[PDB]
Amino acid sequence: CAKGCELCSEVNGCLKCSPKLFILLERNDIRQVGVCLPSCPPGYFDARNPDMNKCIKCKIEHCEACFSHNFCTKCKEGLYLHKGRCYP
Ligand SMILES: [Ho]
Ligand SMILES: [Ho]
Repeated sequence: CAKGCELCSEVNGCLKCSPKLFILLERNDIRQVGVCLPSCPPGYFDARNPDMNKCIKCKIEHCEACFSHNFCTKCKEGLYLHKGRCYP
């Protein structure tokens, strides 16, 4: 498929990277394209699993982790997590 890509599509590029790499999915002109990166861009949480690592957009203030796009699942110490956002 490509460097570090274990599963790819002729249309959507990489869909599953090697376990050591992070998949970044970004939509281009009504199409989705996947890239395998050694780490995630700014504002993305580096979600890690035994079989798969993924960059999840996590532009939530005071947030430490997002399981799904822009929805916080763990706030910084001292903050209260409520419906994907963190509160003083
Ligand atoms: Ho803020
Ligand atoms: Ho933390």
